[PDB]
Amino acid sequence: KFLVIAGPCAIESEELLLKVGEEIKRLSEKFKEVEFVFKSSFDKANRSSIHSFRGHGLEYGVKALRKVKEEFGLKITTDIHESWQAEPVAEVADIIQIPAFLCRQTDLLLAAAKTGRAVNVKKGQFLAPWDTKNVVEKLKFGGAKEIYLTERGTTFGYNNLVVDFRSLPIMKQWAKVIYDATHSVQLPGGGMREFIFPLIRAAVAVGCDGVFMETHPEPEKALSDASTQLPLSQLEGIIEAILEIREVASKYYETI
Amino acid sequence: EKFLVIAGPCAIESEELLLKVGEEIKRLSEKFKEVEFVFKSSFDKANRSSIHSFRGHGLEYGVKALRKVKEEFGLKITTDIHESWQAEPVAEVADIIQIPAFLCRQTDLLLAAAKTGRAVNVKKGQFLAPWDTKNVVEKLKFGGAKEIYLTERGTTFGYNNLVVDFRSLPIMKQWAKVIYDATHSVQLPGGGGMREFIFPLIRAAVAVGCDGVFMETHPEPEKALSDASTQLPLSQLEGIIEAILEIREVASKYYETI
Amino acid sequence: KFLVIAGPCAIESEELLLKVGEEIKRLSEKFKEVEFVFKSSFDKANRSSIHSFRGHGLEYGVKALRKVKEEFGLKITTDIHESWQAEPVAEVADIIQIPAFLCRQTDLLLAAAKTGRAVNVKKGQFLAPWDTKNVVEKLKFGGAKEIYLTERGTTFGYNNLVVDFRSLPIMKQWAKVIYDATHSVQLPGGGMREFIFPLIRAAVAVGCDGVFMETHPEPEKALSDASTQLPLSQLEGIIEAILEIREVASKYYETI
Amino acid sequence: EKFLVIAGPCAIESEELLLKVGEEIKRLSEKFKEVEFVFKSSFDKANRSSIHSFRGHGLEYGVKALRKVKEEFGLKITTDIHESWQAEPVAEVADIIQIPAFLCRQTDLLLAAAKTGRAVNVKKGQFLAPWDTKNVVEKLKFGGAKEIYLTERGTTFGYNNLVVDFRSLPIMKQWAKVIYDATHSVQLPGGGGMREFIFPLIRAAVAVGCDGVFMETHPEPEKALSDASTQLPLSQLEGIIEAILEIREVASKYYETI
Ligand SMILES: O=C(O)C(=O)C[C@@H](O)[C@@H](O)[C@H](O)[C@H](O)COP(=O)(O)O
Ligand SMILES: O=C(O)C(=O)C[C@@H](O)[C@@H](O)[C@H](O)[C@H](O)COP(=O)(O)O
Ligand SMILES: O=C(O)C(=O)C[C@@H](O)[C@@H](O)[C@H](O)[C@H](O)COP(=O)(O)O
Ligand SMILES: O=C(O)C(=O)C[C@@H](O)[C@@H](O)[C@H](O)[C@H](O)COP(=O)(O)O
Ligand SMILES: [Cu+2]
Ligand SMILES: [Cu+2]
Ligand SMILES: [Cu+2]
Ligand SMILES: [Cu+2]
Repeated sequence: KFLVIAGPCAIESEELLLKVGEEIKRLSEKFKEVEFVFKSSFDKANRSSIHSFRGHGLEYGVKALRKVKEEFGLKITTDIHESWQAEPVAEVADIIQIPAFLCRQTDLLLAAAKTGRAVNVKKGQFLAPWDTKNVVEKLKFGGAKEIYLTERGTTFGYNNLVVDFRSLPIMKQWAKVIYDATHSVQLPGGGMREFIFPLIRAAVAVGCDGVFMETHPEPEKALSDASTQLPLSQLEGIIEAILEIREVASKYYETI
Repeated sequence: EKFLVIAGPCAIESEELLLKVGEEIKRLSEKFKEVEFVFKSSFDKANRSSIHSFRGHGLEYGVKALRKVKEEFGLKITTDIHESWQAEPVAEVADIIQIPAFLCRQTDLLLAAAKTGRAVNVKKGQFLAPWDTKNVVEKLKFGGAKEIYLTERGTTFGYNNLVVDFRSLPIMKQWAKVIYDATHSVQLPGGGGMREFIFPLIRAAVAVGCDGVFMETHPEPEKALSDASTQLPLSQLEGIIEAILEIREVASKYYETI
Repeated sequence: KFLVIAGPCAIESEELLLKVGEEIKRLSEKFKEVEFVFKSSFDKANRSSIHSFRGHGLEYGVKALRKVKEEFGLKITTDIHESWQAEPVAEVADIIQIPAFLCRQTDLLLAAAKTGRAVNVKKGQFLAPWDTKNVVEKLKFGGAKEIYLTERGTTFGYNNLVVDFRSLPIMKQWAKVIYDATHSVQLPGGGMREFIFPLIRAAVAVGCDGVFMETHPEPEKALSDASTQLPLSQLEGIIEAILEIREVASKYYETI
Repeated sequence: EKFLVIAGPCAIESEELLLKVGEEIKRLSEKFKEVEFVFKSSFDKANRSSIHSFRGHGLEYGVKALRKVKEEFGLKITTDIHESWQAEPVAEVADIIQIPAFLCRQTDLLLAAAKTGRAVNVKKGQFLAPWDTKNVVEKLKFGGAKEIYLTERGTTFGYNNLVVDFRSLPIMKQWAKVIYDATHSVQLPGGGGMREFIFPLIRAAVAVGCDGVFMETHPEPEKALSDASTQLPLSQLEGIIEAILEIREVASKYYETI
C-alpha cells in the first residue's frame, strides 16, 4: 500500500497528538488502500537556538505515542538521536526514523536495525542520491529488513534547499522511497508553505512509495516548523489529490 | 489554455531531417487537437563548448528550411537568435523567437526580438533566480512584446550538473506563461543523467503546472550533431505527449491560482 | 609584470575617466614593476532593469578611452557585447574583455581574436574551471596570442557567488589568470565591500597573474556596481599590500 | 595570538603511529615556538560511508594512546566525540574536544562537551551558512564553554564536492576563534582535487586571516586507513608550517578589526 506518514512535528502535548490522531484515524477509514503511520518527535534535538522548543522527554513522548496507538490502532514512527534511544523507542515505534544530519552515524543506524523495527533514513542535505546505497547496506548488515529512504531536499547555497527529483528513481534501486513534503521547502537557519502541495504533486507524478507530511490544527501556533506544518483541515484534500494523480501517473512509473 | 508543445530536432542538420520530424509533429497535431504544436530547430549552435563541434549551415539556409516546414505542414515555427541583427530576418518565419539562456540578460537582444511583433520565449539563465525573471519580462514589455514565455531549463548545481527547482514554475507564472524544457534540464554541461530522467521530470512539471513543454526529438538521437545524449527518439514522442495530457488533466483541478 | 586592471565600472563621463586615470597614472609611476591597464565599460549591456544606467554609446566611450590613453599613456581595456563591436573597440583597447555571460559565444570570441589584440575572458558563473580549456582553444583558433581568463565567482544557490580558489591553479594550465576582486563578491539580482580586500589577499597568496579591481572617487554615487566599487583613495594601500604578500608567497607558487 | 596548528594522523591506527607522528610534532613545536601545537587523532571514525571501512580500536584504546602522546611529548591533545556519553571520558585527556561537522547542531553533544570545562572546537557543517554559527557559539556559552573555536571545512557544492567560501572566516570571527581545516575542505565526499589543492588553499586562509590551521598528516598517506587522499606526508609538515607563518606575518598588518 502507498504510505502516508503524518502527524504534528513535535509532541507538544498528549492532547495535541490525540486531536491529530483522531483525524488521521478518520482518514485511514476513508482511504483503505493507504497505509497511514502517525509521526511525532519526542525531541527536537537539533534546533538552531538553545532557547527553542525541544519537547517533554523521551518517556513522556513514548507514553503519548502509546496512547495514540492504543486509542486509534495506528502505526507509529518517531526519530532517534543517539543509539541508546533505539530500544525504548522500538517498544512503541513501528518505524524508527533517522534524522538527516545523522544519516551517516553508523552506530545510530545499527542500533535502530537491531530492534527489528522498520527503519526510515532521512537523506542528508549533504548526500548525493547514489551515496544512499551505502546507508542501506549498513542497515542490512545490522539486520534491518524493511528500509525506507526519505527525500528532504539538498543544500543549495545558503539557507535554501532544492529537491532534485532525479533522486527518486535513483534511490528506488535499493530502498522504498518516501517524499518529505514539509521539510523539503523549509528554508534552514524561495518559500515556503505555498510550495508544499505543488511539490508533493511532482513527487507522486515522478513516482514514490509514500509521502511524509506534518500537520497541526493551528500551524502558526506550532512550537517547531510552524512555517511548514499543514493545517489539519487541508490533509484530506491533499491525500485525495495524491491518490488521483498516482492512479493516472503510475502507468508510466519506470521499472526499478 | 491550449497547452503548448514545442518540439523538433535540436539543430538544422539538413532540410531533410526537418521534414521527417515535421511530418510526425504534423501527424501528432492532428491527433492531439487540444495542443498547440510549435516546431523548433536551431539554425546555429552559437555557444558550443568546442570550436570543433557542429554549429549549422547558416541563417539563410536555416530560415529557408524552417519556411519549408511551415509551408508543407502548416506548423508554427520557433528558433533562437544570438545577436540583435538576427531578429529581423528570423521574424520573417518564426512565430516565437527564442532567447538562449546565457543571453537572457542581454538587453539589446531582448529589445530586438520584442520590436518584431513576434512572441518571445526566454530560456531562464542557469545563473538566474526565478524571482529575477520579473525584470526580464519588464524589458520585453517595454520593447513591445505582447506574448511572452519563460522557459525553465535547470540551474547551476555545483560543476557540470543542473538541478530543476520546481518552485520556479509557480514563481515565474506570476509574470509570464511558463514552459518546461525537458531536454536541456537534465543535460550535464561541459561533460543523473541523462535520458533516463527526461520523462520523470516532465511528469513532475505537468503535475506542478505549466503552460507548455519543450522537447527535442530526432529519428536517431545517437547520430545527432548536437545534444545527442538528450534528444528523444521520434517514435517515443506520441506516448510522452499522451502521458503529459493525462497527468495535466488529473492534476489540473489542483493548480493554484496565480 | 604583475597586472593590475583598474578603473571605474562604467564610462559615466570623460571627466570621471580623467580623474580616475590621473590616480592610476600616479600609481603606475610609483609601482614600476606592475603593469597597469585602465578599464571602463562603454555599455552595461546586461543590467537587470530596463531603467538602469547603460552608458553614452560606443563612440563616446571609445573617444573618452582614447583621451585616457593619450593624456596618460596607459594601456586600455573595455568589454564587447556583440561581434561587430570588436573592430572599432580594438582601435583603442589593448585588451578586449569578454563578459562572463558571453564566454561561450564563439563568434564574439573569434571577433575579438581577429583584431590581433589581447583577449581577457571573464569565466561564466556557470562554467567549471576545467571547462575553460575549450575557451582558450577557440581564441587560439581565431589567432589570439595573449589570452587571460578571469575568475569572477560561481553560482552558489540564488543571488550569491562563491570563489572556488581551486580554479586559479587549474586555469593557469592554459592561460594567464586574473582575479576579479570587485564582481566576485557582488551578490547578483554574504556581502559585499567588506570582503573585497580579504579575498584579493587570498588570490595573491594562492597565485595569479594579476588583479582586476574597479574604483570610483565616490562609490555610493556610481551608476553601476556601486556596492562594490573601491574608493579611489584606498587603491594605493591595497596595491602595496598585494605586492608585499605576492613577494613572500610567490616562493610557494606551484609549477604549472 | 599564538597561532594554533592542530595536526596528527586522521585515525588512531595504532599507538605506534601516534608516537611516530608525535615525535615530529614535538620537534616542530621546539622550532616554531610562536605556534601552539595541538596533537589530533580520532579514536573512532563514526561516520564512514561504508560499513566495511576502518573505524578504529575503540574509545578506551584511543584515549590511552593519546594519553601516551601527551605524557611522552608534553603536547596538548584533541579528539572528536560522537555521542554525549563520550565527553566525560574523553575530557580526561583532551584539551580541546572536537565536534564533528554533521553533528554541529546536536544540542546534547555540544552541552556534554561544554560542561567538561575543556575547550570546544566545532567543525562547521557542510550544510551551515557562516552567519548561522552564531547560535552554535551561543549554545556552547550557555553550556559553560569559555574557549570556543569554529572550524571551516568546506560547504556542499552540488554532489560529491565541497567549496571553501573564504568569506566565512571574517564572518565567524565575530563570535569565535576560527580554524581552517586544510585536509577535509578539499576532500570529495562519497567519492579539484585533491591533495594538490591543500597547500594553495592554506595560503589563502592565512592571507585572509584565521586563528589556526588544522592539518592531518601520516608518514605514508597512501597506506592510511582513513582520508588517505588528503593526509599530508609527515616530511612536508615543516615546510608548510614555515610558509603559513611567513604569509601570516606579511598579511597581518592588513587583517581587519572584528
Ligand atoms: O522531525 C523530522 O521529521 C525532521 O525532519 C526534523 C526537523 O523537524 C528539524 O530538523 C527542524 O526542522 C529544525 O530543528 C528546526 O530548525 P530551527 O527552527 O531550530 O532553525
Ligand atoms: O537550442 C536550444 O533550445 C538550447 O537550449 C541551446 C542548446 O542546444 C545549447 O546550449 C547546447 O546544449 C550546447 O551548445 C551544447 O553544448 P556542448 O555539447 O557543445 O558542450
Ligand atoms: O564590466 C565588467 O567587468 C563586468 O564584470 C560586468 C558587470 O559590471 C555587470 O555584469 C554588472 O555587474 C551588472 O550589469 C549589474 O547588475 P544589476 O545591478 O543591473 O542587477
Ligand atoms: O576527524 C576529523 O577531523 C573529521 O573531519 C572527520 C572525517 O575524518 C570523516 O568525516 C571522514 O572524512 C569520513 O568518515 C571519510 O569518509 P569515507 O572515506 O568513509 O567516505
Ligand atoms: Cu518537522
Ligand atoms: Cu538542444
Ligand atoms: Cu563593474
Ligand atoms: Cu581526517
